[PDB]
Amino acid sequence: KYSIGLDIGTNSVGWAVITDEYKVPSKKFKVLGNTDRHSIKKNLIGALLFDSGETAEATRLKRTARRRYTRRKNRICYLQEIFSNEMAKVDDSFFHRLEESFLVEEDKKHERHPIFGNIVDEVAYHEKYPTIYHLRKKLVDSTDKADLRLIYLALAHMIKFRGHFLIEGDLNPDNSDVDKLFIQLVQTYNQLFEENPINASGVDAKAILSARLSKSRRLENLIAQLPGEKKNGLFGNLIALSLGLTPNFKSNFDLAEDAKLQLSKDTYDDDLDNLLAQIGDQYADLFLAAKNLSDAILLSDILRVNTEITKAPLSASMIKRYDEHHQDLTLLKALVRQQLPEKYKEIFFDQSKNGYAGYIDGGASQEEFYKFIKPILEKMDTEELLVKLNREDLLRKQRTFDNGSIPHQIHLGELHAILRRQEDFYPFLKDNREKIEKILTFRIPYYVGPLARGNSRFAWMTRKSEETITPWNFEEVVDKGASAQSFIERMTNFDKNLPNEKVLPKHSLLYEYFTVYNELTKVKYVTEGMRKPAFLSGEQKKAIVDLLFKTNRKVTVKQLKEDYFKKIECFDSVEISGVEDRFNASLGTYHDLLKIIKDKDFLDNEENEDILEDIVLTLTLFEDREMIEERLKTYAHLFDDKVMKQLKRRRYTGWGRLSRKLINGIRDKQSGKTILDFLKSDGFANRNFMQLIHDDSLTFKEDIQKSLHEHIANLAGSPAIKKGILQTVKVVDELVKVMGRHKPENIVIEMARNSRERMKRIEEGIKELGSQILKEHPVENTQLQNEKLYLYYLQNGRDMYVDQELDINRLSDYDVDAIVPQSFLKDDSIDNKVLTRSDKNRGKSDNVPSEEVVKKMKNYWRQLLNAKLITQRKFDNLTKAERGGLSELDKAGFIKRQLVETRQITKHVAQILDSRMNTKYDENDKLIREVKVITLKSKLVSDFRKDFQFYKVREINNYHHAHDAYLNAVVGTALIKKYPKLESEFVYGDGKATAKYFFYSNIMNFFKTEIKRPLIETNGETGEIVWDKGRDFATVRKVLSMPQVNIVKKTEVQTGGFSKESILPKRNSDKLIARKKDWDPKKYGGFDSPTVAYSVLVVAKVEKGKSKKLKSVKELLGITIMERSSFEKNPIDFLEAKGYKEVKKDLIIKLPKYSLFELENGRKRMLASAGELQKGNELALPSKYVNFLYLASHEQKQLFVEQHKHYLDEIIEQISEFSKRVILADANLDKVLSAYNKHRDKPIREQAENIIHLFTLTNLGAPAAFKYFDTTIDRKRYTSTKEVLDATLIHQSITGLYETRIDLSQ
RNA sequence: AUAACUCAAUUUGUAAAAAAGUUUUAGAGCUAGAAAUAGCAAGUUAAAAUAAGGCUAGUCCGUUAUCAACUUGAAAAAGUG
DNA sequence: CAATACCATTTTTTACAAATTGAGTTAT
DNA sequence: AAATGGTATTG
Ligand SMILES: [Mg+2]
Ligand SMILES: [Mg+2]
Ligand SMILES: [Mg+2]
Ligand SMILES: [Mg+2]
Ligand SMILES: [Mg+2]
Ligand SMILES: [Mg+2]
Ligand SMILES: [Mg+2]
Ligand SMILES: [Mg+2]
Repeated sequence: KYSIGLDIGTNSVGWAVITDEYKVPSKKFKVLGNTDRHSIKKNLIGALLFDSGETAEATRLKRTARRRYTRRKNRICYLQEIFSNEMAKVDDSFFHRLEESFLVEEDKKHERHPIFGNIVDEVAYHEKYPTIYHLRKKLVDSTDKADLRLIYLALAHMIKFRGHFLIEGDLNPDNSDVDKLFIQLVQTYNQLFEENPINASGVDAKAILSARLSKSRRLENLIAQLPGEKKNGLFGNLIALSLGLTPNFKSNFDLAEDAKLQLSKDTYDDDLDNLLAQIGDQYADLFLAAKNLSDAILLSDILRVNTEITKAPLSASMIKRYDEHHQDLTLLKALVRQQLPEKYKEIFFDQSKNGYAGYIDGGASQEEFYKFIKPILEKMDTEELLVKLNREDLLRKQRTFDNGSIPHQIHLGELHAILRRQEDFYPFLKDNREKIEKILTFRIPYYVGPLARGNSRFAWMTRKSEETITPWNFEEVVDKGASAQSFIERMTNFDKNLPNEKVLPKHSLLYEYFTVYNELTKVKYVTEGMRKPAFLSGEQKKAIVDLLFKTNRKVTVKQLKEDYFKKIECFDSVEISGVEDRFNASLGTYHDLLKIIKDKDFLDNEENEDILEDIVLTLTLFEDREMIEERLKTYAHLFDDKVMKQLKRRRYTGWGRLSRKLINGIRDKQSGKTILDFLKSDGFANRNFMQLIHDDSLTFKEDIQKSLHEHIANLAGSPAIKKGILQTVKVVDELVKVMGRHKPENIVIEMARNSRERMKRIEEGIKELGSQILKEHPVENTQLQNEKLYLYYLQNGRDMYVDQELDINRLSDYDVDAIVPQSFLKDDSIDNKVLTRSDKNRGKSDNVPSEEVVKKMKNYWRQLLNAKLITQRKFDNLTKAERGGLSELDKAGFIKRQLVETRQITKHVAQILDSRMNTKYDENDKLIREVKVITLKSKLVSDFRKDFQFYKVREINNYHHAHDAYLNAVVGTALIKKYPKLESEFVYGDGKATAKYFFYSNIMNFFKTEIKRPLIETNGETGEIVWDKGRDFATVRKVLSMPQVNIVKKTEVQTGGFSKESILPKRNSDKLIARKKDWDPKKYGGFDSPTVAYSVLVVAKVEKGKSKKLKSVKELLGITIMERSSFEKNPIDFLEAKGYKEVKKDLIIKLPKYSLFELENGRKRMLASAGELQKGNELALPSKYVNFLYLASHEQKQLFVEQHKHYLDEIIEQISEFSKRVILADANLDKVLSAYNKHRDKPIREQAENIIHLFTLTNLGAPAAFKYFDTTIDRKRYTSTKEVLDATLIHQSITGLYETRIDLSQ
């Protein structure tokens, strides 16, 4: 009887029900409630609308940040508990004053000066120590006994802001010997190159290298002090290495292979090992010198002070910042006095200007302040202040955005210094030095997670003992090993074939043997003599493995031929059938280990298999080297200490697909052979793992054969689309219920298809490329949003097809070409797009860029690939012409993929639907598919609309969502009716190329009468009518023109953050929300703008006047998210606390956002809040006006446009009727009318597009601004909810077919 | 359509960390002059909170998912035209 | 009252697993 | 990254 059409989107699910003749039924539905209507007729077409589903990301960030805050607090508490007793003797209430420092004097228990308790001592303190860093340095360097409170302040300041943990081990600053070290590097280099020596030259290496410029700049200056020495040269590269940069050494050493070294990267020792093996170890001392120079210079950006003077170079550098700020401030003030005293007031007094006053007291940033005074500085006569400005070193504060560079090791250094200094005077500091250091030091390992005790959904850590966990007892109380193990294993896949078995490490030796053999097994070969291509035998395979795979990292086909087939079988020439260029599989771990253990015979020994598998397992499972070592301790007797040291560092990540038991555990009953045995040797049939697993003769297969919401949430994809999936399932259920619990014949489903990342991509790709184009043409992140500019930079300001430069001022003349033409592949991304001055230079139009273009441009594309400026996909598409380009079969494939859905998520949807609809099995125990789920791509219905002029304009209303579903149902049912053999492609469940091409390219022709075709379209085998050109189109037009369509906005309780996060200053307003229980916002300030979880109808009585008369009230109260739980626990008490009395509890109506209300003339409003409403109506514009608008915005149709210009006036008339009846924004409507009146002279096209603009005035939901032409219309908002309180509440089903209407008269 | 491998791009989810920002308080402003109001002097730092808070009391948890109305359920969801 | 203009926490690092897309080899 | 509901201020 009926089929269902569905359109699944991120914010919408369109739905429709059709009959055998493509009609949508109209049914009478019962209306519940206290209203007049007992029923309403509804057409069975509509669309569900809903706010986007959100990722769990923001929540994760908030949660983790929370944990950070509490843990920092705990650090401070530990510190205070250590200091407690000895502080009690010095100061009774010090810590108390510290914790109540936020309180106003009126609220304080103790006196207002935190540190010392009186004015004189406090002022004295601040006079002696203007910044905390002054106190830090003094406490580090001095020898005098210090006040315990000052000591605490220093220690606490270092602990509260400890710095990062990105560098392992410890640092011990030594800026002292940079000159001697640089001279030493130059020395050893000159030794190694006796022929040509570099002159030390009195080059102030210290100044240039520790200067506050970027690494690269300092390099340039350094080699600028060097004659005949280029930055790309050997020594230049070495200097770059010492600077913490990543240089490449291959061009210096004639190496074909890349040799890039970065001292910070953990692979440095090994990369350098390989380089030295390639070039000779007489170059080792050179790199040693580079490293030695690197250590003394490592933290030059941070320290800025000679390490001789102090043991606190950081705090000293901060003190420097302070002093320079001071001096330059005195100077600047003096200057402005002398030369521009008129602007002095704006600079040093006005907080709102971005001056120095706005800088210090206002919310102006260092950048904004700098930008403010740049012109002031340069216009005056000041020359050095600009230098400081360009250095970003003008008037610096100590607490800045760029202090994230600071590693915890330096704060640790100062901490330890202070501790050593004052432990001489305070014994408890001596006894507790290690604890305190460990407070700053300790960090919960990421592989351990939250230190929970059975109440954290997120935690996995296991306890070695039942103590409360502290930083000092962590190793003893927490089972770190089992915790890391859990960290990885709670996420890792189990073998699907053997669900109880863990998957092997990807770099497992066994797994790679399995992969290499699984690949080798299907390799065939032919020679001149033999009569057919032959498999490799067991013997031959072991030969190839032992000789090639166990000697060469990768094994090429050429190596197979020459090194095996030629050398061992005396074949001068041979053909290979199973492998391409080189074997994909490789025994990489075998060679890694071989480099480490140095004992091939140990590896080849079968008895060491378990041990090796355990070692690789340990290497994969853990990455904490300290634990890896402990894991390997058993095998310490097997190899030397150096070998163990090397084995620690070898680390693997990733897990395979299969288990050890599958590969080498299960044995075939008849054979007694494992899978791997069959891969090694299977005689005549060289059977695959796939074959092995499905072979009825073998016993492997049989040995193996041993909630909707959860299911949807478990799928892979955006949560936004998952929301749509759940919604569409529920819609289907309700539709089936509507149709008397009869299942549909068919269900047709369709599914819908920055700047910082771009700037990063370009910066890296260019730096790697070595291009100056960023320096020549500076960009900003928001400029790259332009496609042509982004491309331009991705191609290094070059033509992609022609090997010539492009112009940044001529992009409008240039073309964006699709690499594989749009007709075949609907790809709009950068992976398929290219900037060239003209697309003709691509070559042919019907294909991949031509062979000439490939030949001429290939290497450039290689460079772009290596700089990551183009991906591999893009490259391989660019270069396809040297593989014959696009084959006709590929063309056909692209065409059928244009209309046949391959997306996995949609297949999941189709499967969910199919499994819900078909639940019965026949007498043969096979599924009875009563309902056919059909999946269509958007192109079918889009093309159908264009061809037969069923035009779509999204902005008019939300009806198009439903219309698309209707057309989906129609077109789908028609398609399967006409071509039942196509069931395999479009329906869920279980020469020629040109033919396929034409076929799929012309599949939708049966709808047309002339392209000639009969008026009636029927299916040959059954003769059943599929289409009737004489009436079915008319029916479609009737359906699309149907005025009433069930568009339902999903009512939703608002969730998430309580309010805006901003912490506002104190203000006299009841809107201000306390940040803490005792913190009155009139005194302390706080939060603002809370989010309404849901409104609530209250009818009750409230006091009025001094005498507290009981007046009667009916009103909407917004229950905020923060208030929610309290309101649910006991609503009566909550409402009574709000000031309501005699609350009629039974009349309480929960009103979530988007609640629907009908009023006077069909006029509707949706609940936006407790104090604002949204538009609740859909403007049903006649199809003539929609089609006319489509044609006018974008020859017979042109003359149709010119013939029907009166349609504009009729459309605006429609809009006006609508607005006056429903929108009620007279002023805005008058501005619309006026604006249209002024622009009647303008071209019809423009006027039409701008008429399209006019519809947001009439659109459903939140009011929004729009421009008619140059006239901007501000939104008319609905700032009151009074009328709704006497309106009619409409409770809607998911389809909106069932309604309960409540006349809110009470 | 499925399975393993290779190369790459992407998406989702989790953990451990860092630097700012903000808000109050503390950094005795000063001479004049009744008084606003002038003139100058100043400014870089710190403490504390950073979802209100919760019981399960852990160096744990608090912003995702899910939600018509009536009847039933704890809850999912069911039962109703 | 309701017309109106302004506002909205930001940024960084490390470690990890799973899908999926889509170009290839081999198979059910 | 909008955009759209809160807020103070004005009209
Ligand atoms: Mg659609
Ligand atoms: Mg807290
Ligand atoms: Mg600050
Ligand atoms: Mg290959
Ligand atoms: Mg590992
Ligand atoms: Mg939610
Ligand atoms: Mg701060
Ligand atoms: Mg509803």
